[PDB]
Amino acid sequence: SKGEELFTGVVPILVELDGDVNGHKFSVRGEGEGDATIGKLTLKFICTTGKLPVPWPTLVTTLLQCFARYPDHMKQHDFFKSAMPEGYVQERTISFKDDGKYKTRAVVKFEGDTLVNRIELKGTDFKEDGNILGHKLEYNFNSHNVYITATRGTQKNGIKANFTVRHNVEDGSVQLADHYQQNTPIGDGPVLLPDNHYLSYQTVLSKDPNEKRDHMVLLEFVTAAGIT
Repeated sequence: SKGEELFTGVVPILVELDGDVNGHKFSVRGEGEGDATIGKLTLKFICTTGKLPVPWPTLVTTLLQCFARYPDHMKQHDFFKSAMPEGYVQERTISFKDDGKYKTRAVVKFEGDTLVNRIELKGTDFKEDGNILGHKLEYNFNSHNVYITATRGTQKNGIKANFTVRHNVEDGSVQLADHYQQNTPIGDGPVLLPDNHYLSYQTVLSKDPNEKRDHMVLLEFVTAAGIT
């Protein structure tokens, strides 16, 4: 409700990811803006260590839920903003159906006027010619609901989420990626504990027609729902 105030207009965003997949080290950097009042993100990413060793779509979910639009009747259930300035840790296991897993840890917080997402990612046990290390995913995204639940302490008060992403494969098939999420507040200020509900995501991947670097332009539309 107080952190709510930080998102009344357009907010500039920085993103830094450092990764290791099956020993291949790599880095991503991105910037853009978010407008929680209309639930939109825009971001551009570059790979700063050379060739990206995993497909861009596999990173979309790792590379800002505080930018969801929560409808009026649901503002009490927005943990994400109620955790700002000061932020939250966002942890995930992303399991790929017949392939490796990513473990991710992010710090999401304000630094001055900028909202920062800094992430470590460890990827293990991928197949050399799977859909991931073999770069066989299509450059597009599908639509998914992120299911959120509360969780008190006895850590401290945070949330959990779960959901399954569906990656389109070259050959017409689908590559499932199951996500299991934990979010813990950085500070000790009051945060809001939500009833069960979900975030509906819609996502577009494109290119900048004038950019020679291997990159990704990500557009996200996010609205909270699932409570009348």
